[PDB]
Amino acid sequence: PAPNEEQVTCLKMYFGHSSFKPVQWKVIHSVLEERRDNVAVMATGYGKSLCFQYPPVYVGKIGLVISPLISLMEDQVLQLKMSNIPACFLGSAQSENVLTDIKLGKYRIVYVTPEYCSGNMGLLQQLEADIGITLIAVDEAHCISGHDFRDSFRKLGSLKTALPMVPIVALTATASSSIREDIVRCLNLRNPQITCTGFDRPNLYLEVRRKTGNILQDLQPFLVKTSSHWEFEGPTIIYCPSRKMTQQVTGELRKLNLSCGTYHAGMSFSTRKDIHHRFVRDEIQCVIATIAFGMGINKADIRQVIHYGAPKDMESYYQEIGRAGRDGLQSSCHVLWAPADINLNRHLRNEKFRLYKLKMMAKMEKYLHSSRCRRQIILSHFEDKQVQKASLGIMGTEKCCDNCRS
Ligand SMILES: Nc1ncnc2c1ncn2[C@@H]1O[C@H](COP(=O)(O)OP(=O)(O)OP(O)(O)=S)[C@@H](O)[C@H]1O
Ligand SMILES: Fc1ccc(Cn2cnc3ccccc32)cc1
Ligand SMILES: [Mg+2]
Ligand SMILES: [Zn+2]
Repeated sequence: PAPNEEQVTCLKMYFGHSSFKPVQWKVIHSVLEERRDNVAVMATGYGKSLCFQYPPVYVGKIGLVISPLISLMEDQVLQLKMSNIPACFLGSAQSENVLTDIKLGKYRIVYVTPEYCSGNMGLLQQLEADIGITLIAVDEAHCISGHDFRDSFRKLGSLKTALPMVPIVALTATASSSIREDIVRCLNLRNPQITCTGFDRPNLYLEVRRKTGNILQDLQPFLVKTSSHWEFEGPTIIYCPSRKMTQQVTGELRKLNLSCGTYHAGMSFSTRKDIHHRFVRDEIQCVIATIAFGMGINKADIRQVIHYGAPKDMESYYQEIGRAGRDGLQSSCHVLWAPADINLNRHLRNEKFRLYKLKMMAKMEKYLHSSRCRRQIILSHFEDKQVQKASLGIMGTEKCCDNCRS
């Protein structure tokens, strides 16, 4: 099947896009016409959000979005309103006036937490009967299972029973052929369409280097002197394994009067939002951050990602380097590591998760020591069968990785 004129005019008018990506249309058609439950594993930057934002905008109904990343949900609600798409966050602290506007059908996309959703199942059935619920989205779906687990998700299996004619579309960036199964069981999904995309980001050069023991010695090669001032080549994210390491790296970089901000769960949500927004507005050139639950760094032109210390697992590496080069322009992702890092990772839920993570960590140590193409290694772990001409054209060249360089 193919999109009709009204479909393409809606996508361009409200989202600014000329065409639907292949798996984006496989999910949208399935929800819009077949009303079927969906599981979609798409690459970092592909555009999973359109799969849940577009269908309610086209039919003029309501979409229920469940997402853990509070800060970027606030960015998306503000983003939707700016694109003339009425959207809001529905919670217990929301006004009576905004809640009556939802009951009237004046809001296309409504964002809720798992707790609110379970505690207000009667409102959901009232919205379904009176207005109609196009779909119920579970963003970062790999959490109900896996390299990350959240038990708040478990109380969402009661949604299918209450709303059997409403499709649940669970979207994620990291989920293997076994991960998508336990999501179907915990959500009680009925014969869902299981879709996968290619996993390459060909505009991301890859390099692995050994740590010298001195922070400024390790990071100085990434810095350029512009007038008489030291700075990065462009917007940069430095990922650190601990909140303490984030503080030490920021401390050393501030001796060079570098424009940067730190980002960790030790800071309040308010201080975090400020740093993220200063990074997006290009007021800060570098963010030194830790990968911890509920956090995210969304920017379209990140030119460098530095992992200061060995990454946790292959899912962590993929999910973290995918923040670079969303504009399609040349970017770099460097790992600075030491064997002491991997031993620390060995110590820091279910036994299946532990075995899966330990397998990806042994793969991680192999990846770091390896003399083969970094790009060839990464795509084999996810058994990627959509490794296209664009990827093959970059492999074996200077722009691919450090091991492809002469
Ligand atoms: N059909 C499309 N045509 C062109 N650009 C698109 C299309 N769909 C999505 N995009 C763009 O792709 C980018 C995707 O950004 P995000 O929505 O953050 O991606 P994502 O896959 O949800 O990744 P994260 O890492 O989870 S935030 C945005 O610039 C979108 O506007
Ligand atoms: F380096 C790696 C690259 C991919 C995976 C497997 N994987 C993880 N998340 C995925 C999302 C979509 C498709 C596959 C995926 C493992 C290691
Ligand atoms: Mg997403
Ligand atoms: Zn290579």
